[PDB]
Amino acid sequence: KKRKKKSYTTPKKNKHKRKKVKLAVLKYYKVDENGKISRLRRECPSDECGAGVFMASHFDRHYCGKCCLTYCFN
RNA sequence: CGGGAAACCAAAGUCUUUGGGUUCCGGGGGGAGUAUGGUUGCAAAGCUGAAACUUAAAGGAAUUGACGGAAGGGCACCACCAGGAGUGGAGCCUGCGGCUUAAUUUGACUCAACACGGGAAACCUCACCCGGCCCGGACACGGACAGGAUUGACAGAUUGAUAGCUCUUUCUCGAUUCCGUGGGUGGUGGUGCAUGGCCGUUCUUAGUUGGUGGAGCGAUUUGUCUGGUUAAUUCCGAUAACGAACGAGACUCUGGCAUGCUAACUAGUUACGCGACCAACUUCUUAGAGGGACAAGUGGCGUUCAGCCACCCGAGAUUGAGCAAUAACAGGUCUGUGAUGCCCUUAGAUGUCCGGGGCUGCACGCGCGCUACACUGACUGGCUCAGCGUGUGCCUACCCUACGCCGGCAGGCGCGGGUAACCCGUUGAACCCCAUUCGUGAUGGGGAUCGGGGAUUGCAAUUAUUCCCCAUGAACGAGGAAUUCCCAGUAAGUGCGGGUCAUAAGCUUGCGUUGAUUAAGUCCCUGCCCUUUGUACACACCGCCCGU
Repeated sequence: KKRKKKSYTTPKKNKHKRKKVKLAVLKYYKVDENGKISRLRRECPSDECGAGVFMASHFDRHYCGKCCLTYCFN
């Protein structure tokens, strides 16, 4: 009988903290400075979500989790 | 009388009611009858004879127990036996220590540990484990609000892993929470040397205890015993004991027996019955108010008592088990239980998630296990065979099973029955037998691996699940030292069913089937009990104790 001796890797770990900025700079912008503005996200043609569901942007396969939708030309 | 602590003593009496005369002599135990001085002796040694120091007892009598390589009498296959049978070595892997790093992993140190925790380890139960994350505070004090992170992406990877952990997106319940110390909603966290309750054992034997009365100053003893008898502290009897109380017996369950009884459309049936001249008042099975066996009859042994032996008769003539006395043990269990008293670690909570190394090695460190020697062992498939039992929703998603795809049958799919004496099933890949056979024993006779036919369908099985055939030839016919169990439906062979479970068994708990050589004795070994005796033991012989 010995101990588990789980020490050889990762003696201490730091909590991950996402630096989610409180200001609307990276997520959205207007680039117009007017009452009417242009939206920087493609319209979602699916009816399985709400009328204000706006998709985020990655390198590909825009990840939202609810749909896992990917733009494909079939 | 009397006296003594008593053992005992007519003296060890005439003693606190103390004085007949007189001599020697002791003052806790050791040091020590030692040192020294004197004295005697040829010598060995004799006589007289300290102290320093050391110690809380040493010692006497007796009482109970324990022990005895002490006696007497009994008893037990956890004992033995010119007795044996089967053994641990010849056919189905597990438990824990010896025993390389992720491998020898908690509790249990002879009987009273070691398929034991009903503990059959991938994993939820793995703490030896190559690796982590979602993390805890009714409060004592600290860091301060529309952000101070939650299991939650294949393709550049991870250390196996469709786990965002990649030094990665600034997707996503959204005020949920987090760090430093513990009480806490607790921890299968410690301590079973704090406990309860359950067990196990001393201890399977017959043992044990008041009341009142006797004995003793008393601890204590008698009762509870010289004998005979019994399996028995069972009885007869004896008797300073008499009356009692437990334990033993009785008792309960279970087997074994009815030209008897109570009755069954699930076993069982009678001449105005057919499908055949060419609505039995219940008995085999099932189960009930009863019966039956009492050493009852006879013979012989026994202060002619208790009882013992034998024999008819009888289904059966010490007949399976269960339950089981206070004191006991620092026996096991805190890991069965918001059954339960607090000294006290860590974030790598002994929580989850078909996820994941071992232990399924072979110079064995041990223990429980898996196995029959010949016309008896097994095939012709040529006659009606057994059980004991189990079987489908609070939880819950998991039950037992009756035809065909067809190679040759469980069976990958359709199919009905059974909450059960209704179905499985008069228990669906089974006797031990036999026109495949041994002529005197390595052949046909019982299998060393290990390969194919469709695999029950369990991710994995190999780091435990899953059939018989080609006859490929293994010391191929009573076994180191040490030994374990056992006396009639014992043993042993053999299969089957329950528990565990997913029909998971080499384990255990039960059940039938074939069927039994030896013994109706003993105290030799190991122990136990009813006495007497000894003890310088009482932590009780694993004791105590002596020696430079």
